[PDB]
Amino acid sequence: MTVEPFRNEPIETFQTEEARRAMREALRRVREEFGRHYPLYIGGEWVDTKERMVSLNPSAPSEVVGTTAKAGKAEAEAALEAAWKAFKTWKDWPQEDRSRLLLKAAALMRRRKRELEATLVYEVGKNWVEASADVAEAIDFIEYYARAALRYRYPAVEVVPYPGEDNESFYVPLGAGVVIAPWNFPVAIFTGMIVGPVAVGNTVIAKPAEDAVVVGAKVFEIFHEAGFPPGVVNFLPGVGEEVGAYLVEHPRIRFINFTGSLEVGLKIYEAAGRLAPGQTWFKRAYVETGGKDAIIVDETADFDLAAEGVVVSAYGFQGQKCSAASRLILTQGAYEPVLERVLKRAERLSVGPAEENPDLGPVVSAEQERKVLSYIEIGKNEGQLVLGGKRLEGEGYFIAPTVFTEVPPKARIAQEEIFGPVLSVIRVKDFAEALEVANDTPYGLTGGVYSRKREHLEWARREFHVGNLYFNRKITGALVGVQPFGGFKLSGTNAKTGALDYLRLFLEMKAVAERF
Amino acid sequence: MTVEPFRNEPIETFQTEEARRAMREALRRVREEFGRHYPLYIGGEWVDTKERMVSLNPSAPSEVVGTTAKAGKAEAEAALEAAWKAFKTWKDWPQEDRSRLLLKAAALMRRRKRELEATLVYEVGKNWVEASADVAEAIDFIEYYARAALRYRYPAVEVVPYPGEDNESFYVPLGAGVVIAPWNFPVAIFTGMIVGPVAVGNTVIAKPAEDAVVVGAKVFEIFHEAGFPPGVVNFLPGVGEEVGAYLVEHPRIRFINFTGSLEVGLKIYEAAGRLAPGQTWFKRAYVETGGKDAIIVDETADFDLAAEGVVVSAYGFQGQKCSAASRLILTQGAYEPVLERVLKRAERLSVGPAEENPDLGPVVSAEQERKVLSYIEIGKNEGQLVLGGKRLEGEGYFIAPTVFTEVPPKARIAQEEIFGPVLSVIRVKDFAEALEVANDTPYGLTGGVYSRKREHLEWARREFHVGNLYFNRKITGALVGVQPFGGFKLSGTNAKTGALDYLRLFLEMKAVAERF
Ligand SMILES: NC(=O)c1ccc[n+]([C@@H]2O[C@H](COP(=O)([O-])OP(=O)(O)OC[C@H]3O[C@@H](n4cnc5c(N)ncnc54)[C@H](OP(=O)(O)O)[C@@H]3O)[C@@H](O)[C@H]2O)c1
Ligand SMILES: NC(=O)c1ccc[n+]([C@@H]2O[C@H](COP(=O)([O-])OP(=O)(O)OC[C@H]3O[C@@H](n4cnc5c(N)ncnc54)[C@H](OP(=O)(O)O)[C@@H]3O)[C@@H](O)[C@H]2O)c1
Ligand code: NA
Ligand code: NA
Repeated sequence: MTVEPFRNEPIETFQTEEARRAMREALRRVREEFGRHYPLYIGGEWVDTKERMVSLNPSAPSEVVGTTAKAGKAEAEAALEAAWKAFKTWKDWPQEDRSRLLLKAAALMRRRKRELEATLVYEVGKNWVEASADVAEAIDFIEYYARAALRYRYPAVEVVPYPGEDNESFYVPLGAGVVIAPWNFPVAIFTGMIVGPVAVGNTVIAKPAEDAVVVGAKVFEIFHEAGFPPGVVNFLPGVGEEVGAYLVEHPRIRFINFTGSLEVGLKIYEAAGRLAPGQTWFKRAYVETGGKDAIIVDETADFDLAAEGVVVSAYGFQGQKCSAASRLILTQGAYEPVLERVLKRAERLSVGPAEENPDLGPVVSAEQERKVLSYIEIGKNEGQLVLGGKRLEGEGYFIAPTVFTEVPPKARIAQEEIFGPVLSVIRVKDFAEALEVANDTPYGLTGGVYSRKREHLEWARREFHVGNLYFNRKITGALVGVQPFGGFKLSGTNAKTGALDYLRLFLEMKAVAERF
Repeated sequence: MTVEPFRNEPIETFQTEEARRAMREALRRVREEFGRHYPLYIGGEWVDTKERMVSLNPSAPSEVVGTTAKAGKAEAEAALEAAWKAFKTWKDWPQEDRSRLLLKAAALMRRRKRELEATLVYEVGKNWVEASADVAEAIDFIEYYARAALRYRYPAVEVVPYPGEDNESFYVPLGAGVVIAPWNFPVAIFTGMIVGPVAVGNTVIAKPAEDAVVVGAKVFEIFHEAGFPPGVVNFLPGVGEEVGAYLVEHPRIRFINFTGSLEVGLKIYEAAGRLAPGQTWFKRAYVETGGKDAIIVDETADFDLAAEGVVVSAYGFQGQKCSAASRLILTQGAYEPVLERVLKRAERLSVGPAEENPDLGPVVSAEQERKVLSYIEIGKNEGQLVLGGKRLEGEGYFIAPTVFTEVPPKARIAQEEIFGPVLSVIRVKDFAEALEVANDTPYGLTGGVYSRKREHLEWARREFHVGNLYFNRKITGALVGVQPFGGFKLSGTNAKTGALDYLRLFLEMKAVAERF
């Protein structure tokens, strides 16, 4: 295989008339398609069920974007049999052949980009640029992992020679595993978690989040068209606590690739440590969980630059990002200048139906709305509400950009992942205290520093204990290949997506010696 | 750091008069020191306790070879404090400085080779060459990991650049962890499991097996003389199910590096999956467990070569190896010729006090003797006893080389790890059936094939599902660097010792971007 060097898929900003025209048509066609039903995909065929999953439009929840079939235990078993049967032959494909299949899937995804973006807009309430970033990231995972997999090809291991012998060490895939995905990046993360393991010869049963089952099905339409052999990838929309747990706990599941809440991640990691009756291996579980991410600004920073980056990081996709700035830690000299600029910028943000390309669409569901509003009530008794803090008028789940200030570092709203448009501002004396506060949470995912002082930046490089750290720019939107993505502490197992190391997680090593 | 390319430490054969003289001298020195008491080693100092552990000579169990202090929970806590305190600064050492420390420790160990070998002879009943192989492997781990660690040095990660930014990804060590070690390779595996994590900036609390506490203490004498900073390595002889479990379950233990039985490995892996109260990370646990390792011989093999390799593999160190051939799978054409040669060779093996350099010393303990004799009784009900199966005369735990034939593939003696000098012989139709029988255990550690048929060897390369596979040679004695060592299935987590990949297990990755 020889292809062009990897480059990231450009993120569309929709500033040209051509881009706006294409997006309007894609939005119109997706809207006109509301109510479509998508079956399961098992062993190379679409398989329907009696029960269904319903996906609502969070900007107008009386509108059904689509429905899917619903996987229970029988369908989970059928998918297991298909995946294990497929693994037996898929594992023996030359890596070049598997990588070409990924490249075909990326080309098909790229040709369906506007459609997939438009589906994100309606199904999970992304504005147009957030939708474009999500799809571009998905394409990047396929392109990146296709190339990275070749770096592991037979026989890839560097060993010490021995007289009179051939010593050959090589990687082999693990088997059939389950991928359990979140609603907040339901094209990007769903795709990445599936194609990485599959690229190197594993087979996958994929369980999309309930709120994002339609866009999950469209990704599977791409996989089917690309021509992955029957059983290699399987699509099981259903209830995580039911069919997801069933697969996690199953003796015949080899690995679990999970991205989602800390609460669920803890249950999955604990279950994966157990030997199910008849199980004949130690399960691998990769769990990438939440964050309570901070941006620190000190008195040497460009305050206008900082305020812009904070607003982007805090409120992009309504704060529903594992990478979102939910804490703003300001040294004494930075406090007033930065807070005033952040408030001025944030009060200008538009909120409305995602199709309108507002600054913020709705949060994803009634239950998410309930949780975010609950945390706002908690926050009112912990810090000082200085902006927003209300549901807005309308059927859609619209919440105003919200700011609390003078927040105690140990307050619930300064410790717990709210996953909505809610920023907690913490005032500290100096940079040392800023780092102490930044580090003092159970999490360790993303972080940022705005500062012109070299010594503060390099100190943070050494001591701001997060897996993805950014200086003088936004802390969201890690690019595949550029910024290996994954955290420390209770932000998960540090499985770095979009990095060469990711694929090693889905391989084991054999060493074979022949004495001549 | 520029040192000579890695080479394996030569294993002494004692064919010269000088080597034999040097060994006799070392045996004399070691036994003159049987009265010695060895304290714990915590925070850079030897620390004694009220209670003690006693180590016996398995060739003469009324003879005490030494005593050590005994770590309980309070000592575990003191070691944890020391290890975390040391981690704060040890993690910041330049890799070159840490690697030099390892190389110093290797040089000190090499200078004490005969002393350590003699200690293995008396404490765990290794004959001379088994003892020399163990010490040489220990030296190899130190030399190999010192060099391999430099491959991870700041900033090691290959990333995709982005305009107007520096993007820098690099590895950092995890923290303080616990190493829990077996008695069968109590210099080699004890050393490897400690120095691998330590090389890249972790700190370690090491819990030697009860039967091998004296030689573990001597390894710590080397670490102390080498000058590891206080708290970087700590020595806690004690009861696995007490102080070992305490550390495994502790919220402040970052990782667990374990080699031992499947029974214990299962408990450790399960515990490691749980969030202990106040714990702030997902624990990493590496567990390398037992094997039920087979050698296949087909009718095309050199039967004399096969018989010699089978006897070495089955009976080296009394079969007390995770890699030992405990199953001999013979195709119909190979059955009589190979079995007759194996019996003729095995019946000529000497058994006696390890210091006399017999073919077999004693098994390690009264408990091991009881286990092995119990499996012999089970075997009598499952297969045909054709050689040995008896305790031999003397206080020492001497058991005769044992062979059962016509053993059903699903018999307990064909499935369960006996860890003694007991070989189960299984007759099969052809090579296909040989592979089916080879694969049909819960384990997947080592395996071998004797055959001249290229198609059978290459078939086995693809389908004999063990981590370490050997053609036309013994299946024990994996060399550091040459044969990455670790298994599949219930043989553990595939942490490949003596391989570049090993050190990655003890690192996490940070990605830091600066937008200029
Ligand atoms: N670290 C990262 O890279 C990363 C990336 C994106 C998101 N996240 C995190 O994900 C969270 C938001 O996503 P979410 O609300 O979808 O998370 P979630 O509630 O944890 O659900 C994630 C997935 O797990 C399933 N699930 C729920 N309970 C389960 C169980 N007991 N066993 C097996 N599966 C189960 C869900 O199914 P249902 O939909 O049927 O409930 C869904 O598919 C946030 O905490 C965010 O920080 C982390
Ligand atoms: N896969 C490999 O690379 C490899 C290599 C060598 C040996 N082994 C395996 O090791 C086994 C023989 O070694 P062994 O008899 O020393 O194994 P073991 O009985 O499992 O003991 C291993 C270590 O674990 C400790 N331990 C026992 N129970 C514990 C618990 N509940 N929690 C934490 N630690 C605990 C022991 O302490 P105590 O001494 O106080 O009981 C000892 O230090 C065989 O199965 C062999 O195959 C595997
Ligand atoms: Na929806
Ligand atoms: Na002993």
